[PDB]
Amino acid sequence: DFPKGSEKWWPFGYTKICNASTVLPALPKARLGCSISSKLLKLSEGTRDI
Repeated sequence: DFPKGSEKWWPFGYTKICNASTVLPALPKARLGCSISSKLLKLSEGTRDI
């Protein structure tokens, strides 16, 4: 929640914490990646090397 005194936010986020007048909590960084799916991964026991 915004503290009582003011409700203000940046329409496209922000990258620095200390700005012209105040200090904001950091935003989490973007989650990027991918995944692979195939039948060779059906492995139930023993030593497995992929």
